[PDB]
Amino acid sequence: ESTQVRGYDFNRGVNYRALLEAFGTTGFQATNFGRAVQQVNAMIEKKLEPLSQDEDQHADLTQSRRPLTSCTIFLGYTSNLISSGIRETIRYLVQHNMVDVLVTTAGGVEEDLIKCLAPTYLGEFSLRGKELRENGINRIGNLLVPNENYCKFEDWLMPILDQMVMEQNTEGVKWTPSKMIARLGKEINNPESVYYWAQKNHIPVFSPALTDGSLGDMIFFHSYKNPGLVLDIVEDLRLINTQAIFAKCTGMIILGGGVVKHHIANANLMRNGADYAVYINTAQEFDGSDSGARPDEAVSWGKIRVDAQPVKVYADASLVFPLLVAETFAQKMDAFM
Amino acid sequence: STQVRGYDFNRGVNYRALLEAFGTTGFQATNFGRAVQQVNAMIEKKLEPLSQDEDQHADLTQSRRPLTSCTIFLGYTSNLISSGIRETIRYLVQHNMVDVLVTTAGGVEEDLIKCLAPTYLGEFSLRGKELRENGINRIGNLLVPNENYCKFEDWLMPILDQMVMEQNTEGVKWTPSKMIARLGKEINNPESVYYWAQKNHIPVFSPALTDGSLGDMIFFHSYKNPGLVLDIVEDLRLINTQAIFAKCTGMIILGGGVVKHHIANANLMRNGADYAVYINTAQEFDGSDSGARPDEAVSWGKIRVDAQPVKVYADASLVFPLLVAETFAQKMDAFMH
Amino acid sequence: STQVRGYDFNRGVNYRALLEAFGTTGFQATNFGRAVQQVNAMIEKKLEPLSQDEDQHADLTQSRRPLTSCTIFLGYTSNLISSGIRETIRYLVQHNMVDVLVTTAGGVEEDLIKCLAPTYLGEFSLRGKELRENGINRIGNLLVPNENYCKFEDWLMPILDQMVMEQNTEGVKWTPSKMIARLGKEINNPESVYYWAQKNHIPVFSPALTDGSLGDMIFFHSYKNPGLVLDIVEDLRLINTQAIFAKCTGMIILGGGVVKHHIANANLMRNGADYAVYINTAQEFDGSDSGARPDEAVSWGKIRVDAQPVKVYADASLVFPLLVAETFAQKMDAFMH
Amino acid sequence: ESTQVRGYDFNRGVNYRALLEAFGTTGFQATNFGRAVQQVNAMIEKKLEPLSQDEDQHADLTQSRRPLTSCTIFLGYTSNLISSGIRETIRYLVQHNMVDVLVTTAGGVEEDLIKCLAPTYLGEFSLRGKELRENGINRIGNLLVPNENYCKFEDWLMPILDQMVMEQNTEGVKWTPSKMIARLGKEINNPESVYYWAQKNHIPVFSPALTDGSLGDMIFFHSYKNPGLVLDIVEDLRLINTQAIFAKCTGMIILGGGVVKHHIANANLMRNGADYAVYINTAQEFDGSDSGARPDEAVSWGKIRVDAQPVKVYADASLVFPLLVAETFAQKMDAFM
Repeated sequence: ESTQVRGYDFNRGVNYRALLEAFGTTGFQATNFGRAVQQVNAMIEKKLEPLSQDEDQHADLTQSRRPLTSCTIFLGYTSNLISSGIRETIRYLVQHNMVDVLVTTAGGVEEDLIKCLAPTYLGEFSLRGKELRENGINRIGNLLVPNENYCKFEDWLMPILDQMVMEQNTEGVKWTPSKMIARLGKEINNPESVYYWAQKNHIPVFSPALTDGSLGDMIFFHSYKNPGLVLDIVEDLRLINTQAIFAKCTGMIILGGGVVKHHIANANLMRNGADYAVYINTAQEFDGSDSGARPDEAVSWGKIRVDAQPVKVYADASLVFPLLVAETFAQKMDAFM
Repeated sequence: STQVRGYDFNRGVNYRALLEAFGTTGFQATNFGRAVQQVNAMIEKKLEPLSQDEDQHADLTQSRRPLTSCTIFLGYTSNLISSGIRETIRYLVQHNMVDVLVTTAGGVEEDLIKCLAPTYLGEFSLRGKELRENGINRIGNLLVPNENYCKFEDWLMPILDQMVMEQNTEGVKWTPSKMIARLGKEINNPESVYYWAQKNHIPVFSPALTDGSLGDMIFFHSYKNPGLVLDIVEDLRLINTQAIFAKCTGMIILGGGVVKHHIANANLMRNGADYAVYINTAQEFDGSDSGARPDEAVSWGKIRVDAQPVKVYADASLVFPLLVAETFAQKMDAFMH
Repeated sequence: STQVRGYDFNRGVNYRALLEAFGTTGFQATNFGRAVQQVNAMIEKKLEPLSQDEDQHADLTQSRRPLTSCTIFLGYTSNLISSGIRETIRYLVQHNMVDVLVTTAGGVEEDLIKCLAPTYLGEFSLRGKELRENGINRIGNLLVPNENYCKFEDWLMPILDQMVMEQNTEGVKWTPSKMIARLGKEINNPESVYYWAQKNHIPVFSPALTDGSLGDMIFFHSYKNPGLVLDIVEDLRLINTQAIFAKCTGMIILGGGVVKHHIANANLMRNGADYAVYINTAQEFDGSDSGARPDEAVSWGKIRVDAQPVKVYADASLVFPLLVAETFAQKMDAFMH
Repeated sequence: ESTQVRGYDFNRGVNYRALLEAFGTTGFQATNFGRAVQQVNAMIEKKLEPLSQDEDQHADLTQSRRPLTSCTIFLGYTSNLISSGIRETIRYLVQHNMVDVLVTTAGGVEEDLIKCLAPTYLGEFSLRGKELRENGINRIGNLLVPNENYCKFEDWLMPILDQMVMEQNTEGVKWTPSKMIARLGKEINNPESVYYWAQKNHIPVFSPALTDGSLGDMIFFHSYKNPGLVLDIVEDLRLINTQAIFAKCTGMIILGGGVVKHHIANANLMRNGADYAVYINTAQEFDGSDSGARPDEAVSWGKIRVDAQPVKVYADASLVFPLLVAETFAQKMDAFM
């Protein structure tokens, strides 16, 4: 039962599918990439298995309109990836109903909406903050966002916050982050937006610290003009946890660390663990942080089943997530239509 | 022009002189020395008296806590509360040396649970399957038995019953910071960070408080005693007002994620912190907020252009007790009376 | 001003377009795109003809290898030769696409041994005790049986006997580069990097060649057949002359340590490389040469001030086959005839 | 058999010895630091055990004048640490004959000598290479070295290289790196120098790629004025390996990665493994590099005994090595005099 190390032979010419396939026998993180392709393809193939359970009960127990499949896939990603071109990548998966639950941080919501109003630009990591600040330019890694983008966001968002307060106070709406994100996706009304497609396809988005970013800034300023908006995080905890509890199987695809990683993993502890899991991040374990914990720490908690074969790829997801999608979801497009 | 020179142990082991020599040793030892200077600048500023004019503006908050000349925000990730840095943080809070805490849910939880049962030393390499089979959970190279959370459940559930009763019959509008104050009062134990925080009127912000064991318990509680609301909007106003009406601010941030961003974003509301120290092991190259250098925050206005912030690239379990030894602990008499 | 935009999989899986889209995706995907541009600039320069004047100066070396308009230095660490990147490197060397190799001792050794027996896939977490008890050596997530080195001993010892004989009776003055050429000729196998390097007159520098299995064998051999000398001074002249008399130079450096420094230092002798790509996962914060950004080398004169060098922060087992696919492999016809 | 997590209580005041002792129960890398203190103290205590073996045989078999002790300690460190203030730290250990073998890279030799002629200065990592180069300033991390330092080095070194060539050609001297380093230490004749003390105390220094740096540049330029110097690496392989083979016990203290780490570890494979080992570095395992390999990879090779209890501290050695020395060697100063 032994596989030999061998890399792609460019004497064959350039066949990119064969080149990507060769990662599996190349070693180090290339091999982990091949293992991740296999784990995600196992999630997809399980998802496509037919099932025959009670539609109305499920909906009652989860308080969700989304129909159950044979594998509930949780996709988590940090804010920076929505500032990156991986935004397109994630939007594709959600547009085609390929995942079931989204978890991201506040920036990961608002920068998708802002990109429908104005673009993000390429820059460099080493650009100095004094000069950028003096020019009204904000840096995100090697990306750049002008202050004017947030001005356009403000103008777009304040009338929606007005309606939200009115609906809460006179139509009994109890706002949560996931409910707000669904509404913003409907309002942005733009097929380039992740959250437009999420609400159209009844994919919920959880973001328990939704106030930590520009949407927070705007909610804050808005509240001195139109007081009273409340965002409850308790009901959203019930919604995410019941997505895990009532699943047939679950898979986790987690890009980055922080709350998005922990929140997906903790939901899956409710069912004594995910059946499949892929982490892609650059965090290291040695400082004891949750972000840097290997999948095998999650096993000790019951967040990943002891019989699962989870995979971590240690790499920037801007490089590896498009390749992963290319070899997995994008190959199964036939079945998602 | 300062020359590189390390401590000369031919002098013997003079600990203070050895620590002072980090400044001229280079690499992260020099950044450690710069961090000592930055924190001592925050303390020196904090102990200036407020002028009449400054006192007027600073008094503009409804906070019970007396205002000082430098409001210090201390942020830390959950793993650090599982570590012995819990004692370091507790000491600072106990003696009113910082003014605002920001942490994640684990960072609240695990302080309270340590008053019920201890955390143990283990190894990073322990395998999740065998740990899970023995009911032992791993946090880096630390270990918490399942039983710890059983005791937490027994302790917490009667409090949740009281909180719901107070909500529904006494008009209480819970937020994360108000719950954390109450949990600190209930734990009633001088070893607890949150006990001292509520005693000293130090607010604790944790916008994703539902992401861990507290969340598990609220979740199960919601089925027997439904309706608890935790609003994050009111807490956003509260943390942002702490920054807006400060005479000066300092940020001391251990780790990344929400704690780092939430503190920094609040300080953007005053066009930047005056002083800032980051201690973490995250790298910038993947674009993550966690790995962003202080100079990225300058571009946003989260750190003032004329500030001299510092990042120490190191595990805070090593650096933070040394930093406190060289700064706050040296001025303890000033924080007493 | 280039806008951020990721590949849109609604277009289908067009691999070339997906790779081209890394440039506008951000973070390290953008650095990957910049690295493709840098390497293609080296190749475009290499394929310019030499003017009369340039030909005159470049001809000033005693190298059998025809001079070109860009001398490309390729450096890589030993682990990459244990990986399937050995095939990638072999292809470039086979088709004369680079001009100078620099590696460590393992980087020589393990190429030769792979012609005698394979390397296998394993896992990073396998425990050393059980591996040692089974005579299995671990390299990251790769595995080499002890037997591999027995075969290497049987192969190498008769060659060492001949080298000593040629030293003592034919005046040969061995250096690392001369031994590596001889080992490549002896292995006589088209799967070997060093076979093709000596066939194509590509010198290989490895100033610490005694640091691994070759060293073990020289050591034991020294007791039966004493006196072998390996001079590193002559090799220093040889590598430095490759830089000094180049029309232009490019550096492609995979990993850190001696391979990175030795290539960069040689190029200081011409006041800097014209083009440079680093691929590695080292961080700058500990001051290590391995983690130093290209811009540190600019301060020394190792990279020209007007160059646009690039570092991709990633495991080269993922990135380097993609880089070659987008650069050298696209111009293969130009390197043939 | 369980130890509870507890940090230092600053309500005790500031006792730095107690603070450092508390690292052991603080967790994460603080705990690994405590384990490293224990491993190095075990090396020292073993070294001090008396022994009673044949003095003349030992010297014959090792071709060394250094007397055997009960534990042979190998100390390795990368170049950057000699540019840092850790130079003083290492010099102290060698001055007092506390370690037995030194391994470093070329920069780690020459920058100790240059510091006896002119100092290294503090700077910042972010200083731009163009401006530094235009001012004749070279950057090493956040340290700075003027070009003039290398001019002074040249003037000092060229007459010594003259004598070395003369002694080789007319007194039969066969130069190796360790023999050259001993001579340079004798010539520098300055008690601030590591290598002055090493040669005085008959501590050999191995550096198989000694030509990779400024000493190489100078040897290179010198050879066009005074040709013929040869530096053999084979005889130095015999000297380092016999230090391991004939030891009673061995310990490895390795700061950084690269050749210094591999070369010490490979020598100890000759005796089927070191009895004690401490690594301090910031390299990560996931790219398969030797630098980032955990001690447990070395166990699979036989480089560390299966019954050893090695320790890696993941941290910048500029921070932790002075603390480690303070708690170990500097406490045992009594016995080394």
